[PDB]
Amino acid sequence: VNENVNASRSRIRDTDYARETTAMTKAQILQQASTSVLAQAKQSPSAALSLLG
Amino acid sequence: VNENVNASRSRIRDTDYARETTAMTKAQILQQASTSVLAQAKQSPSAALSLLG
Repeated sequence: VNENVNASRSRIRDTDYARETTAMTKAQILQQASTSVLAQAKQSPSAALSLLG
Repeated sequence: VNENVNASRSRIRDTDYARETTAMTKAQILQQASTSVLAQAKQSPSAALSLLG
C-alpha cells in the first residue's frame, strides 16, 4: 500500500520534467518575442516626430 | 518405539539440506537481481536531468 499511494501521489503532486521543461522554454521564447516587439513598439512616436517635427 | 519416534521427529523438524541449500542459493540470486535492478533504478531521475540541462 505504501508503494501504491506513493505512486498515486506522484501522478498528482510530482512534476513532469518532460512537460515542465518544454513549458518553461515556450515561455522564454515568449519573453524575447514580446520584448522584441516592445522594442519596435515605442518607435511609433518616433515616426511621429520624424514626420514633420 | 524410540527409534521410530526419532525418525518421525526428523521428518517433522529436522532440516533437509538438499532443499534448504537450493532455497538459500535461489534467495542469493534473488537479492543479486534486486541490487542490480535497484542500481539501474536509482539513475532514472538522472534521465530527468537532461531535459532542463
